[PDB]
Amino acid sequence: GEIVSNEKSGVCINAPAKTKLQPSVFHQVFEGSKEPAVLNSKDPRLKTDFEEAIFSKYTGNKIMLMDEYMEEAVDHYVGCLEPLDISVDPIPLESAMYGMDGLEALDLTTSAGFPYLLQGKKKRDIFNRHTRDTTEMTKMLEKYGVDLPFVTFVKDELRSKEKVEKGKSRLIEASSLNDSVAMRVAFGNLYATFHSNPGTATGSAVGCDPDIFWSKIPILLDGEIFAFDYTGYDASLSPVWFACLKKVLIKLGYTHQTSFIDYLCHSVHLYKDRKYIVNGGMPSGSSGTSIFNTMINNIIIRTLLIRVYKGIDLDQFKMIAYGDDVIASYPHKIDPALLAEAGKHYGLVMTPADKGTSFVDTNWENVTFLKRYFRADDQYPFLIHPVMPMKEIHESIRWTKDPRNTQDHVRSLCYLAWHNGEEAYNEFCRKIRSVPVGRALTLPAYSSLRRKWLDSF
Ligand SMILES: Nc1nc2c(ncn2[C@@H]2O[C@H](COP(=O)(O)OP(=O)(O)OP(=O)(O)O)[C@@H](O)[C@H]2O)c(=O)[nH]1
Repeated sequence: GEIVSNEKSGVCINAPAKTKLQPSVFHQVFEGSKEPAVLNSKDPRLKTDFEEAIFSKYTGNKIMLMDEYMEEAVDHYVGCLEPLDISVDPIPLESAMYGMDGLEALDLTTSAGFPYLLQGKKKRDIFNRHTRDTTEMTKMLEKYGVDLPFVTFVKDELRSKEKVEKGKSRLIEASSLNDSVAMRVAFGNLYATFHSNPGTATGSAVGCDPDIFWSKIPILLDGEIFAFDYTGYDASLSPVWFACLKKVLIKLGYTHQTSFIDYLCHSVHLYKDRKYIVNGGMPSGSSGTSIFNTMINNIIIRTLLIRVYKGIDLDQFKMIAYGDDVIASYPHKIDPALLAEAGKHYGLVMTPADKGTSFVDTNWENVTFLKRYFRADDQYPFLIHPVMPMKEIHESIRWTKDPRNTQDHVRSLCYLAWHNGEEAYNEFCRKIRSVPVGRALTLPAYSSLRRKWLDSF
């Protein structure tokens, strides 16, 4: 990803200077070091230029036409997807807006994007989940069209003290409501297929249920495990990776809808009173960002494997990925340090899994996926617990954007926490009930959460 242009947009995007994250009632109870991310360049916590930091993710492009490894990697991934029988047909407008089998309704809580945010117009002024009306969206598609700019927001989230000082805040590139809906029309059936088929054919975990799907993961990835980290994955994508993705879509039957992939690769963005064009890089908050980044990751690993290892047999290779996060398997040991050496040739920055200093071996006890660990059950060791560290749950419970939502928040964290055991769950359930706001909530018991968990298999 490279910013090839920066011009005067003609409009102004005014984002708020103050974060919505306020310390919660549990700010003192539990310990934590994360603070709200830097949103403006005048934040006293800064220790370097804000706009230099947030845009430095664009490290440049490796301009190249698809090499032979990419072509073979593309074919193999197409071969894995062939039995899924993906329909390139478009889904009706009502389903793209309000949902169908395997596709949740479009999220109404986020920005409608350009130009609606400049008109005091929100998604609920066009969308109406109760009536499921489409006439307003049809008129809006007719009036403002497609291939509209993205709106760059600083992501208002918790970050480490280190990333607060270095200004490493993340960005949301919010698609126009027109382009999200139109893209969901073009690729909706593919989204549904992926969401309903997490595994090693899709190589995807998007739309999965960790409670259910964690047990299938070690069965699918039944060989020598390896994993690694990406630094700035989305923005590091060169256009050639978008070309591979296009060739995958073409082999599945897509024709005119590959234009949406061009729309993500060569993208227009609005930030403040600026209008900048990025050559390459995946936008953060486009519809289908997760899946297309997941499909591109399938192409990347395969490409690197063929390039590094001489007589690799991709039909013995298996992987599951969610955006940049990937867990992979091969019968013989694969060293990610050698793969990273090849990924730098393509502009990819691959580093040891989970911020480690060294490249050490990956096993079913240290490996994580979607921040969660793998721990088998004691009574049913064939059932694998997805274990979110209590650390992440403490960092999260300590802040809130809406103290009215404390109940939903805490119980959401209870669905994640009880996988750490009876000891951790009740310690965390006891510390919550240690303040007046706590015991007023409804906290499920360890035995009850377990009851529904095992009833699902
Ligand atoms: N910018 C952005 N990235 C997102 C978002 N959601 C998921 N991501 C992914 O998360 C990655 C950003 O992770 P960071 O917190 O910046 O960490 P990092 O890029 O791996 O950098 P290091 O942690 O130092 O290695 C991006 O590469 C995206 O692929 C989002 O809303 N905005």
